[PDB]
Amino acid sequence: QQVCPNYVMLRSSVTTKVVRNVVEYQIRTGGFFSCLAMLRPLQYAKRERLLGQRNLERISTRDILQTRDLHSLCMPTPDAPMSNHQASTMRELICSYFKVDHADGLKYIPMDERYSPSSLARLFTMGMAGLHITTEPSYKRVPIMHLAADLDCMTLALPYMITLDGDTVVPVAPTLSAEQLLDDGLKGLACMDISYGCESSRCINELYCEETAEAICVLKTCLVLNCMQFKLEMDDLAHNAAELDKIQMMIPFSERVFRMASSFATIDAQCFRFCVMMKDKNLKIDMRETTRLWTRSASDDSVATSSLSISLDRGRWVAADASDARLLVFPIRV
Amino acid sequence: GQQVCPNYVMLRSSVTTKVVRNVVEYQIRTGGFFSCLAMLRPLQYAKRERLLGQRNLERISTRDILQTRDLHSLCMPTPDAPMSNHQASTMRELICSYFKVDHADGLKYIPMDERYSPSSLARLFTMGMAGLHITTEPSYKRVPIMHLAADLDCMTLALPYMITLDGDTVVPVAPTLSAEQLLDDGLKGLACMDISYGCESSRCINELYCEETAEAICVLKTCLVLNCMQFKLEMDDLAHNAAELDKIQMMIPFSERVFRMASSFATIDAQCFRFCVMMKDKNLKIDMRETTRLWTRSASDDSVATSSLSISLDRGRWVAADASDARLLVFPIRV
Ligand SMILES: C[C@H](CCC(=O)NCC(=O)O)[C@H]1CC[C@H]2[C@@H]3[C@H](O)C[C@@H]4C[C@H](O)CC[C@]4(C)[C@H]3C[C@H](O)[C@]12C
Ligand SMILES: C[C@H](CCC(=O)NCC(=O)O)[C@H]1CC[C@H]2[C@@H]3[C@H](O)C[C@@H]4C[C@H](O)CC[C@]4(C)[C@H]3C[C@H](O)[C@]12C
Ligand SMILES: C[C@H](CCC(=O)NCC(=O)O)[C@H]1CC[C@H]2[C@@H]3[C@H](O)C[C@@H]4C[C@H](O)CC[C@]4(C)[C@H]3C[C@H](O)[C@]12C
Ligand SMILES: C[C@H](CCC(=O)NCC(=O)O)[C@H]1CC[C@H]2[C@@H]3[C@H](O)C[C@@H]4C[C@H](O)CC[C@]4(C)[C@H]3C[C@H](O)[C@]12C
Repeated sequence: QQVCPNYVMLRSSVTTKVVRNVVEYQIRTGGFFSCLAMLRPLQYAKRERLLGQRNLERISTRDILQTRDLHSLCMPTPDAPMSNHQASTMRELICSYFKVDHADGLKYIPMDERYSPSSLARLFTMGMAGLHITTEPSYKRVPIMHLAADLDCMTLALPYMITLDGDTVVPVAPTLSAEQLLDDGLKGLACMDISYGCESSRCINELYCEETAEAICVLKTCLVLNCMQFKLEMDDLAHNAAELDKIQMMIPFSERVFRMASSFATIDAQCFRFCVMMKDKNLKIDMRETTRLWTRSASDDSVATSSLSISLDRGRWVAADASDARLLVFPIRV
Repeated sequence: GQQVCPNYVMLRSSVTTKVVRNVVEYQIRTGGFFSCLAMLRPLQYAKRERLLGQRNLERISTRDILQTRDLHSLCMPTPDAPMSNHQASTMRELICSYFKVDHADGLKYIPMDERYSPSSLARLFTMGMAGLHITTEPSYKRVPIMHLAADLDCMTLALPYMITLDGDTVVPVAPTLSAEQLLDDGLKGLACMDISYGCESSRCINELYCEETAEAICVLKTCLVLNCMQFKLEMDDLAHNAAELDKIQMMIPFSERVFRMASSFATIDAQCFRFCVMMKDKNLKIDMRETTRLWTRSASDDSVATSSLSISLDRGRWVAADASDARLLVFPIRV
């Protein structure tokens, strides 16, 4: 069974199975783990770089042109949620990294100023791996970022926000939203850090350098973009009876959505409050009830996060009150 | 464990004899060999070293001990280990061309002696393809990462071999020249070599040829040729090295390893071809001391008759066989 087929992150494939008169739900969320694998760019493109330029040509000529086809082309996706945040600065960021001009930079972000954040993230991630998806359906070779080769030995990644405790960098809880990091000239990304690991621990800002500075910022942006794509599909799924009613009584799907939102719970305030609530209800909530938690999570009043002191322990992001642990975030695979 | 050839790169080994049920069992480790062939996948060769900062090199350089293992890490000429003089002139100007570095300190890789360590050279060029330039001073400098090195980093198996034309059709041909004789004539003899990479998906390295990737193809082939030369140089020296050979003289398990090692270059080097052929004839049950007598005959065209041997490529394996018998089976190299 297909769940959310016209969606980049929420595209799923569930398989109901009856064994010994006990039902078992096995969920597959390939689009999500495909988009998070952008955190290791060389691995994201390691198989596609050998398919050849032919790959793109076949997708473009097909008349159906579904969202999965348009995502592979790093193009705006009709029939799927899109955004407008800092589209002006997003387009000139394409033109800066790829050294391409304005006229056909509009072909990624049109005059509508609407783009698919994950389709944008795919474009920039492939560029860091050395492949530039062009306006025409072609692969063009661009310089491979050193940072992308540095990080390709890592298997675990943990983004989080930081602040100063007096000459010491300490984790701070997400107060802004991920979208609000794309403005002010992307200068809000300096307060984000991804801790890569091999399970040895290496923070991405520890590797900061004049040579690697550009690669650091793009990689952070792609994570922010994948977070926006996630919010946009989570927001749209709520107002989508067609798909939500299909998974309405699949409680196993709540752990997956929680697992997914957990990825951004350290950098997005809405995903922070959303995951907190579901840990309170012990993650045993039917899908339809889950999205009311997603919809309340949009209000600063929904959970009391001010009294929550967070600490970083053994590659896990702990958010906990003195009484008990409220939320454990685990590093995302690849 | 017990150390074998500790002042060598490709042949550095560590053996541990263990007696179980009053039966002795030998466990052999040849780290230097599999470290040098891992250069066939450059990004993987440097995937762990790129995280260590330049301070690493300084710690090894400041040491006055200056052993061969230390000097290999510095991509420097190695005293106390065999070195070569073949096309040293063109090897140095190839350093200066790829790294855009000048002549004066290009001599510091290949001195006025014109002696160099082929594996130290292979390490220098392999690290460059992974984006890191080992400098004359102990420092890591960032150089453009070769696209080809990223292309090949999904592959797990590699099989070098020599090629020829069958009338508009590329066919495998047996090694008639030595690997060294592929570094001369401006390195134009490498156009007859091909490496079939695979994921066991099969991709020949010349299928990926392009103006953008042309340099990367040639450097990767050269490093394989260089690692083969390093192997010959240590194999030649081991024969006249009683100190080490007598320690492992009766270790028949060591014969499979040397055969497994020489098999890697048996497809592009004529000497390694005849050497591996011989040991397959004696069913690979040869004591180490006798093995290196076979290695010494292998240097002569007359030792085995290879002219009647038609070679073919079967499911990613290099078959050399005629009549009704498989004379040599070469398997793809891991990583
Ligand atoms: C954490 C502090 C700011 C003080 C603070 O805690 N405010 C949080 C807040 O903005 O609310 C910031 C400001 C200057 C930053 C550095 C500079 O921008 C330079 C450089 C930029 C790099 O993107 C990440 C490393 C770092 C050293 C940055 C680390 C860190 O990002 C710093 C040292
Ligand atoms: C932070 C990185 C890298 C900076 C650098 O080269 N190192 C400086 C250092 O190490 O001191 C830069 C590279 C190109 C920049 C972008 C481009 O110039 C285009 C555009 C320019 C605007 O003034 C600010 C937004 C932004 C998207 C820029 C954001 C950000 O400013 C980028 C993505
Ligand atoms: C095998 C044939 C030559 C016929 C032959 O067998 N003569 C051997 C001989 O020279 O004695 C050569 C000539 C043209 C070569 C190609 C061109 O030089 C272009 C290009 C050059 C690259 O170095 C390796 C790949 C290849 C496609 C080459 C593959 C292969 O190297 C070819 C197709
Ligand atoms: C074959 C490759 C790549 C050629 C290329 O850019 N593509 C051409 C194409 O695709 O037609 C070149 C790049 C630099 C060359 C070397 C440098 O020029 C230095 C030096 C120059 C000598 O004339 C011949 C030996 C060699 C080592 C050269 C061997 C070989 O000639 C190299 C290693």
